[PDB]
This record gives sequence, C-alpha cells and structure tokens, in this order.
Amino acid sequence: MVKQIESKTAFQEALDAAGDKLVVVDFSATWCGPCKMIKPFFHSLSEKYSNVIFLEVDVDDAQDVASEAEVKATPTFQFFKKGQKVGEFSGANKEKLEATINELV
Repeated sequence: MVKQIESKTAFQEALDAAGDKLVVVDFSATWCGPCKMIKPFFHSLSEKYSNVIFLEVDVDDAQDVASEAEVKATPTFQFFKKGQKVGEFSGANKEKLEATINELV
C-alpha cells in the first residue's frame, strides 16, 4: 500500500520494514493543487504493484526529510534500495514512472 512520512524518524524506520525490495518515494505538496492532482497516479502504483514499497512525503509536514534530498521542485520521485539511493528524477510526468520502474526493476 502506501505510508505517509511525518519526519526523518519514520523515513528510516520505513526503509527498515522495506527489507531489501525496491522503495520509491513521492515528494508532493498538499497546499498545492496541481502538484496534488498527481497523487491519484502515484498512489495508483500501490495496488498495481504490490511488489514495490511506495512512500508519501509532504514538503510541508515533513519539510525535514525534503531538506535531506534538497527537493526544490515538486512533484519529485526517488528510488531507494537497502537504504541507498540508486536513482531519482523530477517532473510532472507520472507516465514516465512506468518506464522508470522498469529501469531499476
């Protein structure tokens, strides 16, 4: 399914429950409209890819984690693995997520 991150504490514990499988992260903005209209797409992979762990961070409620990756352009997606960043990209291209998932699959 998905998991909303409140800060970095939950972020680390989240990668712990992931184990070693892939772990994508959605950095969007709730106060924003357009950046929020793309959430039904990312959260869609949750049920379409039960073999992937999808997280949901808010640069407003979890601005502490956003400063870590220094996200200055939402929406943005990051690919984590074993707690190690292996790929990432920014752009309102939710469709690209498909070709991207087949990148580190």
